[PDB]
Amino acid sequence: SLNAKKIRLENYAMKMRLYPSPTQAEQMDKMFLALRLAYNMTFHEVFQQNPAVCGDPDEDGNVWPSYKKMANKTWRKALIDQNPAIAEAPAAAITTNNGLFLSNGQKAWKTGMHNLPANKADRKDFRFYSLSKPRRSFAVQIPPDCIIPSDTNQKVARIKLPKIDGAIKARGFNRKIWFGPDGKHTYEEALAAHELSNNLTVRVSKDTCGDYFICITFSQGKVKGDKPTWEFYQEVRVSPIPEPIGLDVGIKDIAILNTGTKYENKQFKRDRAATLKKMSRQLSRRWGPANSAFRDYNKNIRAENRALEKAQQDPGSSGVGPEAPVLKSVAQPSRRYLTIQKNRAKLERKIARRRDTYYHQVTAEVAGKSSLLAVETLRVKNMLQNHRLAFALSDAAMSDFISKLKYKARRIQVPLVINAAKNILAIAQNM
DNA sequence: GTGTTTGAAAATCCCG
DNA sequence: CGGGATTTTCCTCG
RNA sequence: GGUGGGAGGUCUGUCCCCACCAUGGGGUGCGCGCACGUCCAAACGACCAUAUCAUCGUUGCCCUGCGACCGACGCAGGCAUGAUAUGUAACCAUGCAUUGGAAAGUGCAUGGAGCAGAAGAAACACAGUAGGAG
Repeated sequence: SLNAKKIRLENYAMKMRLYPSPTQAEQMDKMFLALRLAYNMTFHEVFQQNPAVCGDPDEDGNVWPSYKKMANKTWRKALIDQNPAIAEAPAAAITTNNGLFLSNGQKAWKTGMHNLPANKADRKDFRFYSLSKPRRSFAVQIPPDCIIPSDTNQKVARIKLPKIDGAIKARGFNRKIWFGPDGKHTYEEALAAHELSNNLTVRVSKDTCGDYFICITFSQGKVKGDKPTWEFYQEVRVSPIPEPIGLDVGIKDIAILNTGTKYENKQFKRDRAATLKKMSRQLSRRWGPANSAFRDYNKNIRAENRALEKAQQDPGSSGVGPEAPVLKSVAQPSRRYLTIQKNRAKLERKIARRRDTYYHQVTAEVAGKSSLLAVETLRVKNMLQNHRLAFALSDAAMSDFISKLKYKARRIQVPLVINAAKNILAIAQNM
């Protein structure tokens, strides 16, 4: 009767929220800045055909950036020689297989630039790290002993991060996953019995709003024979008697089930669209960015600053005191702009969070009841041909819905492929 | 939106 | 001053 | 009684707290009152204070007056609207410094955080939010 079922998992990522002291948050911010500086400097040196960053030339002269020269200690030593602020980040966040270069840079150069040599690709198309896409993440390796769940509370744990002392407090410890040969151990029981990986990857991320999250990735090592190197389970709830379900997507409903139940697509954007438009037109007039009277002002004053520096340097010879080059500042957004910016970010975060949780609820309720799903297509680009759904689908981001259905129908191993829904289910059964 | 991934073991550095 | 904490090193990239 | 929100990992209601609207109208039943259920009325990312400004009749009115034309115009004014900045916000307990004879705040270190029902795979990369430079 709707009993929870423990099933084996190949990968997992506990998403908790850190509650660090201001010093701890400052240190992690410095670590993020160090990572972004490393990325930017390395991927500016990649375009110069530097042998220390770029690999061995081919017989034609084609040179690719070999990342082994980026994970070696010599490159990091040279980097920390060039600037000291890069040393404020752990070398594991850079030199490891889940670090800055071997994981992020490799994917960036294999997807964004389509895997092309630095002598045949431009700089404008490559995406750096800046205010538009800041590096709010670092991945390090910590043993399980650095994760000590609090005994009193079922959802509180203390996390110690490298270069930070204080054992940052964490909330959101999912106790619905069990470790061990058959998932009969808690976290402490598995750690004390030596059934956890001696090195575990954790990602510390800072979202758009001021907040911190941690992702403790649990991954089985090898797949030799049939026994995983590290075994962890998770209890999920399934309907006592599952029945085949044909899924049809309508206009006013996010999903229609052949059984009869319905879920009305809340579509939280429009219900909050007035507030979003009000805030947008608000900060469009404030003294922060996205105003066209602050962007232009900052860009201009930067231009005259550069021109004055040039005129002071070469024409004046920079002897002792030539003229007086004014520096001042490069402008900063005001507090009244900042509060509305933070509130706006909080509000899209709330909308996205509401949509994510609603889609999780719908997918969990439908996956357990269904033994064989009958969705039309895996891609939303194949359902906009009629264009009728476009108005609703503009806010109804069904990419997340499709992904959630995909990885919630596979853990129970449910295969994936009202009158219309019944016809679709019948066709799927026939095929 | 669409696609792809997810450590383990030594060599070296440093505070009660 | 020596065990533990941090740094490195592994492998494949046109 | 409603609306919006701040912290308790996420969603709904409740718990604690912050800022606002209502104490209205109507269509019908019963004996001016009670109203079975509603529909409209608001309140939508704070509120107060401080300066510095709307501008093509604006930013509405008072026209506070003045002047000329034949209801309309200009000049010198005032409030209220709106809109940009400075100080100021949102659960509980302890310690320190500082304001306070107190009552109670300020800043720091922290420490703790539900209740009922659902769930909880995260990150990165690329057409974009358009920029950042090395």
